[PDB]
Amino acid sequence: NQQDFRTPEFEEFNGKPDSLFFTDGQRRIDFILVYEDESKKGTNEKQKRKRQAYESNLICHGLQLEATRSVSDDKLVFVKVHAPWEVLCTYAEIMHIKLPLKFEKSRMNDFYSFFNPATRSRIVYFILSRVKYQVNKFGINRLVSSGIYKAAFPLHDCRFNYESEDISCPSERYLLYREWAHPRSIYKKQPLDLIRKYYGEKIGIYFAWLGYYTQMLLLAAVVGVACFLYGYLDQDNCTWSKEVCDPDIGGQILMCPQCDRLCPFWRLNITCESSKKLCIFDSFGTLIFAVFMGVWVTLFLEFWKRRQAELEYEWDTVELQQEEQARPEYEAQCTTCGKCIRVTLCASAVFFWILLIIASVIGIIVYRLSVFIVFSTTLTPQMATSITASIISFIIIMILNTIYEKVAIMITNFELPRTQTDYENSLTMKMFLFQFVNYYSSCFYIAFFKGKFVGYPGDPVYLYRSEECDPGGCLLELTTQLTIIMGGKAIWNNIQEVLLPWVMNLIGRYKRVKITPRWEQDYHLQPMGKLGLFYEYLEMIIQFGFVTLFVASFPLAPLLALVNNILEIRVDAWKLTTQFRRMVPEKAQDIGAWQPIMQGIAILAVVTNAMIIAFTSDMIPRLVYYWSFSIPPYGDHTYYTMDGYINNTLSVFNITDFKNENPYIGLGNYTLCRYRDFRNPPGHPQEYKHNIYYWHVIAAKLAFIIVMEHIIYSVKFFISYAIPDVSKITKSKIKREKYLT
Amino acid sequence: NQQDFRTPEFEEFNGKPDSLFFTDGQRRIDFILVYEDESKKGTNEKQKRKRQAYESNLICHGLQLEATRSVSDDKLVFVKVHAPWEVLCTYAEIMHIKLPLKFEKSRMNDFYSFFNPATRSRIVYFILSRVKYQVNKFGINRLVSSGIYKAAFPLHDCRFNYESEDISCPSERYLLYREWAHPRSIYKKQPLDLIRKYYGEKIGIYFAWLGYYTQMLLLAAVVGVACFLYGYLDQDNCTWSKEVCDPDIGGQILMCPQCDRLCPFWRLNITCESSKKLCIFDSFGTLIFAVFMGVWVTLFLEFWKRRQAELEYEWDTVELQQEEQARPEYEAQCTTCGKCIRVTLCASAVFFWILLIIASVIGIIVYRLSVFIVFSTTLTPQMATSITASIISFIIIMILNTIYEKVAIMITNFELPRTQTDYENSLTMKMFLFQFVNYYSSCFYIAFFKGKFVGYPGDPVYLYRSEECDPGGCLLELTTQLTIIMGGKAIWNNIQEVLLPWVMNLIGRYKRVKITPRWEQDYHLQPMGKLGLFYEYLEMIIQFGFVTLFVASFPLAPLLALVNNILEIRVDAWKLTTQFRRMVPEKAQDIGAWQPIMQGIAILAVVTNAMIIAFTSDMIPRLVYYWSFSIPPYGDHTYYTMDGYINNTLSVFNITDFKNENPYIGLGNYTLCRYRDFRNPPGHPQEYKHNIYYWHVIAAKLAFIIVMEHIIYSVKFFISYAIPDVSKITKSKIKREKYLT
Ligand SMILES: CCCCCCCCCC(=O)OC[C@@H](COP(=O)(O)OCC[N+](C)(C)C)OC(=O)CCCCCCCCC
Ligand SMILES: CCCCCCCCCC(=O)OC[C@@H](COP(=O)(O)OCC[N+](C)(C)C)OC(=O)CCCCCCCCC
Ligand SMILES: [Ca+2]
Ligand SMILES: [Ca+2]
Ligand SMILES: [Ca+2]
Ligand SMILES: [Ca+2]
Ligand SMILES: [Ca+2]
Ligand SMILES: [Ca+2]
Repeated sequence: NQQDFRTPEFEEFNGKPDSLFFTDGQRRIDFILVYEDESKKGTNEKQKRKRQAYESNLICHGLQLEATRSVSDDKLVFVKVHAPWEVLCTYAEIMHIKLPLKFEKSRMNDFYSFFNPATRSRIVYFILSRVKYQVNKFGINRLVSSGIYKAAFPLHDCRFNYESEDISCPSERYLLYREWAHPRSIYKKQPLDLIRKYYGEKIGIYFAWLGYYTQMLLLAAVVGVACFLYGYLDQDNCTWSKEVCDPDIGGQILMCPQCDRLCPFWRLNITCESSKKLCIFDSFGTLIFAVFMGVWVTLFLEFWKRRQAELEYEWDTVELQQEEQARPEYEAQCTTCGKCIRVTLCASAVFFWILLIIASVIGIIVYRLSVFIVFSTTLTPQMATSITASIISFIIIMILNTIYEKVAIMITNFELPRTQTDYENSLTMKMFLFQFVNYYSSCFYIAFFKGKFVGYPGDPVYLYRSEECDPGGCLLELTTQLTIIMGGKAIWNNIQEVLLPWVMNLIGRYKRVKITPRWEQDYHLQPMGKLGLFYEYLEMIIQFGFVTLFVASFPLAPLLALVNNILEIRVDAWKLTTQFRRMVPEKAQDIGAWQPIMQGIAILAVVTNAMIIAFTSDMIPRLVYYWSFSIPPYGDHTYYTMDGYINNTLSVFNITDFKNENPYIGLGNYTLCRYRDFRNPPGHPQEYKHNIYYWHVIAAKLAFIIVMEHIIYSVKFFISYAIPDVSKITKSKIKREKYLT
Repeated sequence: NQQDFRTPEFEEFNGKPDSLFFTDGQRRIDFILVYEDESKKGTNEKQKRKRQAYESNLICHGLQLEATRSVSDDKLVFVKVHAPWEVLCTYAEIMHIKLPLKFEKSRMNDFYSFFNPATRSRIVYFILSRVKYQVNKFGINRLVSSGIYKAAFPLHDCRFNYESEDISCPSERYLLYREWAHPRSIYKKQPLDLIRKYYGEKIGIYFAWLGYYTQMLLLAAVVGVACFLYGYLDQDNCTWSKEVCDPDIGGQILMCPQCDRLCPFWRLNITCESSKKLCIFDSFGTLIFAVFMGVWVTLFLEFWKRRQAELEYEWDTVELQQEEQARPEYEAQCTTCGKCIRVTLCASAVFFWILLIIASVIGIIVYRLSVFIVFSTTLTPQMATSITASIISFIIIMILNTIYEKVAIMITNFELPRTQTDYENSLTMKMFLFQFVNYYSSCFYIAFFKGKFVGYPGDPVYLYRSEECDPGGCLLELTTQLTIIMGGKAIWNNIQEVLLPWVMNLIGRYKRVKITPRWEQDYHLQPMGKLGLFYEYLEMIIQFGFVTLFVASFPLAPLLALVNNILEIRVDAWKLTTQFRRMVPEKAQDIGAWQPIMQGIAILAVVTNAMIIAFTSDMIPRLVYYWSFSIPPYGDHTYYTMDGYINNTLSVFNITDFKNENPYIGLGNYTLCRYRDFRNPPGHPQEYKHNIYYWHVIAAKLAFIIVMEHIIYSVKFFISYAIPDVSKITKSKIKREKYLT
């Protein structure tokens, strides 16, 4: 309970380059602790006065220790930590570690190299986190947080590129870099048993979920490519876009300008080329695919629950939850009624920053309104404006993402969560709320609030002059924004994931921190951090959002995400194998709070896809025209047909601007221009009021939302009721375990 | 393992009228078995050849037995079953019965009259169901099913009216009849600990759920009486019903007749009186109350989850689930692939009977259409028709209810569920599906499909001549139908619950099956059955439906259900205390499949209330008139006002019937009559087509459904997220148990 004997068989050794064992070769290295002492203001001795109080207690609890001085830094001392078999047995009786039995699997010790190095490192981390050093001081994480211990980590097995010098050691890192974690192995399956055996259940459940997500994205992408190619093969039979591109019809439709000054009266032919690709993006193929994706997200979640029950059997992820260690920052600071008011102030700060990113979207709006004029002066101006605004908004999103990463850490540190699980849950909800709003607010704007409230040419909506949409619809602008944000997020995040740990290791080598042992090799690496795969999970969840919430705009979002996921498995595996220091293995039975987040996104996606097809697509006005306004009482044709749709949908405007400016008489010499709204013609008794066709179309839009939402929610309820959550073979395996034991 | 010694210390005793102990007075009666043998075709001896094979094994497993002949029937033999302390201890070590500890509560035996008579009867029923008699024959339920044993039951404590003759015995039935189960005690609280102590966890959880449901119905009824009285106090300020009742305005509106022959052109004044009470039933009070009830059902379900976690602590309902005994009818009959096709045939028969009750509703439609003419010949005819049709449809519902009780038993017996829990789950889903459709199909018809598809006077919808609705709306017809069905179901079911076990006991006394002991007194009672409180639960769930799905029609459904529940607690408790034989206590941690059923009804109720307010109420056309058609572009008034609504909503019809009959020229000499639809006037370019006001109103109806559904579902999601499922004091009690143990 005191500091008398430390660091036994302390000697400097450098003879073996690749040895996971001690200098004697009897016992292996379960952990490495790293400190320095030899080089003010009374801080040094005081840490020496505390650090030894830890280490001696480690041998009073049974652990074997042995240090060597570092060969590069004379201050750095590497302490190898090993657990004897008796200490392993008692601290594996405390935590019910499930071992093979004669492979039947049961509690604290079973009948049968017995303990893998992964579960050995888990045992020694439990021991390292429990032992008291001292007021009451709890564990090792407080020492590493307080600058006492520089680094504590388990060792990797070998070099990832070269086979280990030991003949008895299985080169787990090398064989996991050859058959995984390498772009040479992009086609091969994932050795999920091997990656959990090397890494742990958190890493194994992330890569199992990522491989399953990629497999289901392959199905969604095949059906989406089928629907997109159905639109591409019916591209030549679209009546409305051919009528747009015809100069005898679509050329004559002279449109009103959108902004007040320095915007010309434009003919509809400049829409024409975009209109062609627009016929692929709101056809019946994207509607059928939106209904299919409403079914597919439920198949995804139900078969993930089945795969997760399969892994809860196969991997023994359901372990008894020991009482969790409190975080050191909580117990250092140590009423509850005031902590509640601190939490409310924290929530108000979070909603302040959410409203800041809303103001950033308002700034993007004002940018588009200012830059459309100068793009019309200096590939139509609105399409060029939309592509460059997508580029600029993606850059602003990536800039504000890092700033919220930092301030989300600060915001979650200001409130004090006692446990790491409560910390991660609060950070998960807060960080996802910002990433949701930050990544999808521009897309939700272009979908639901862009062009909807503009009014007619006389009396437009002034905030100044909210953005008017294209005659085809803002679906093409949404598709371009989605493609830019999704593909650029994939490319930029993969480039950052490749470079940033690699660049940090490179600058460490250049700061010079020839033959060298395993602990120095692993110490010159990047640590993952207390978060872990948080961000990894976050990224994919964002991608899931982009796949599901916005799938009615373009059906190639599963294909884009599938290409990204096929790259992402390898880039995550490569960085975790080579560039990162080895994490202690943990145990996780699910992906965490991300699964409630995904079920919430699945519920929201039905509403969002119905509102996309109704409001930002132009499928419902086309459908209503064909079925109701080409018949005799409202139209001239005898049978249902789609010709004359563009001439009979756009509304005429005589140049009568209200005197509450009158810009059109300066911008042109024309007297009548057509705009995209369904208001009455001039000279009506109710001129420029909403007409019978508008109210018919908006009733069909709302009836479509109602019918599609209720039908899809009922089909999702029936599919979730029909598919059992646990698989039949997994029930049989659990029943066979209960039968034998 | 064989039949050698049976029925020890067998003697006829009649000296003690009220003795729960044996003739010696040492040991108590845990069970009573009842058989008869002494009075063909070889059946008698064969049952004698089997019955003894049971009883001897009972003493080979340790139970003590003692029979007396009955004093009334010389054939009847009553066998008293007692468990010794050692047998109680071993079979309470098999099933982890939780006893007080020094009241801390833990497993198989604890430190401390020790076993209550309830848990003693539960132990002896476990023993009675496990012991083999014999091919393999399992337990006692097979003997009672096969006519071997006439009756097996635990004894009640005393007479319910009179205190027990024993001085040591607590008169549990009498004290539970004095402070509960008696209309004298209608105001008092429920002794929930005492009723679980006497009866078991299934009965205690039903009465805890019923008392909690009554308490929450008190809150819902107070707010509903507030909203109804707000409508009753604003009854004199309704502009539209006053305009209906005014003979200068509402008298002049001469309406078209509904059916083809023998129905007169009627003025709107005959609606007038109904219109007054109609102003209480679609006001803003019922709208505010519908939003409040969408919140209240979620508060109900969340606080039931909190009360249920409170009872899972306080009552020890979470016991280890022993492997359930298979049902005797399954194991008697004993491939699985053919059993699947039997299940599909069973499902097809169920949907055949559901479509039969749909045809019964179609017959009710044809009845109304036939009887409105003769009610117009022989209190307007449509209101008299609606009240008598509610009476006749309620009688037909009560007639078809019993028929489906019988055929649902037959349908669930045709498929073969192996376990009683799977049997009850399948019967719960099938029986609720029929009770749902049977009780609410007439109400859903009057709400959503009555008067909606009728067409204009020219070209009406012929099936013949689907029913036309009233100018105020079919909400008053729905309110009358709901009040009749709900109040009559309450009154009739309470009268049946009072009489039917009481009448069966009375006819048993009259068939004569003076001083008599406890086992004969309890044998001359009605057994509850293998179902138990199934039907009780069913009834209340139906009531819940009537409270929540249809709450927008009338706000006094919580008050009607609250009066019914205050009566229902006492009538259920009274019949279970006095008229029914004592059930063995069981263990239930929740109400069962009824809680998924209630969550489904809660989800459906939001949709149903939104569609009631939009479609079968007339609030949205009134609101659209006030906000949009009394302004200058569509109306004459300068400010928003509701006068002229009745004259400007109903549509004119010149008598131009299509020649595809022309009944109106025979039924009257009038040339123009007004009907309830929003079609264009005659002489229009689009005459009798739907107009701008119709499409405006239907767009507001669908936008109201969308806004109300999404707002209420979001508020319900936020309330379910904010309210934690387990209570804070209950977390503290569970943590204190984990702290002490
Ligand atoms: C909760 C997750 C997603 C929420 C997104 C909300 C969507 C809001 C968009 C919206 O309602 O737009 C208002 C109009 C749209 O009619 P449009 O004809 O698109 O407006 C004119 C556009 N044009 C001049 C270019 C021809 O539509 C109406 O006037 C009918 C109002 C019904 C909207 C209710 C939806 C959600 C309420 C919670
Ligand atoms: C799932 C649980 C409950 C389901 C109940 C479904 C409700 C069906 C009722 C319905 O849609 O009615 C059709 C019309 C109603 O317009 P009204 O103006 O009431 O019809 C004329 C009536 N009048 C002659 C006396 C003036 O409305 C329309 O034409 C718009 C159609 C939108 C209906 C979609 C709702 C549910 C779809 C799954
Ligand atoms: Ca990435
Ligand atoms: Ca990643
Ligand atoms: Ca499921
Ligand atoms: Ca009743
Ligand atoms: Ca009842
Ligand atoms: Ca909750």
